Amino acid sequence: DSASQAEQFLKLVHADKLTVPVYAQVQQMLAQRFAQAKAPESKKAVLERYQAKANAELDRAIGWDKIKPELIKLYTTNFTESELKDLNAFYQSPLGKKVLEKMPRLTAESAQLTQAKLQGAVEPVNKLMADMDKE
Amino acid sequence: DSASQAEQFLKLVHADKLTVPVYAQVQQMLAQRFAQAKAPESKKAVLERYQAKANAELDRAIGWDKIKPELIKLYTTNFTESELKDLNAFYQSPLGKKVLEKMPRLTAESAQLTQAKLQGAVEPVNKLMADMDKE
Ligand SMILES: [Cl-]
Repeated sequence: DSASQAEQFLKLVHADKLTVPVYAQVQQMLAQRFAQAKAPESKKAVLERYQAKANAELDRAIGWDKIKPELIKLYTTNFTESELKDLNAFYQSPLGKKVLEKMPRLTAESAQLTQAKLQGAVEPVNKLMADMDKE
Repeated sequence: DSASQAEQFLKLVHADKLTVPVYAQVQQMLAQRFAQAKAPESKKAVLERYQAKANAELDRAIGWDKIKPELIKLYTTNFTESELKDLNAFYQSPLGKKVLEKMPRLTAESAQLTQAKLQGAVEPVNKLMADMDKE
């Protein structure tokens, strides 16, 4: 009931994409062990075969069908139904989507920036750290 | 005025506190350097008199007033006034404040749940990679 609300939520925020980075890392991991050994391109089809079987393997451990149920429980346990309705109402919005798509880049744009400002303080700190040592 | 919307936004999302880890952290390596040498208990003052220095050192580089400006710009850059009205309408709500408090634990729990389920495929994948060498 609200569980069909928690579904909605997980669809809407594209929770199933959460594994994308790991699938892709296991693709690379194979490409690695291919480029590592003899690399005859005429044998790309062997890289492709082992890159397909890993997928099925991963779908097995952490496929979205394996994950979803556990995720729903987490949201129901934590949000009321009315509470989920509004998250859906928000995340259905045009603004819902813009946000859902920018926020990453846009907190990684502030992090990446606050990290870069920090840089003008690491030496003067090192100096204060050497100055304490003297006493 | 778009600007007082973004301002309001950052306040609501407590983006000012993003730096908390970076202050405590430096004040965490000093305690560590005040004890990388002989660690007395009447010389507590010298650690503290040198921690007031590395505080205003960061305030020069990563003080709030040193990000806020360059920060509000980004949000107004990437959102219209009306949209900030609505983020603000959201994060003002009691649901906004809750979310803004659970999401970390909550995103961290789902990763913890998936990675667990991941393990159940490290070997099955190991075997695959191996089987690709025997080729
Ligand atoms: Cl909590």
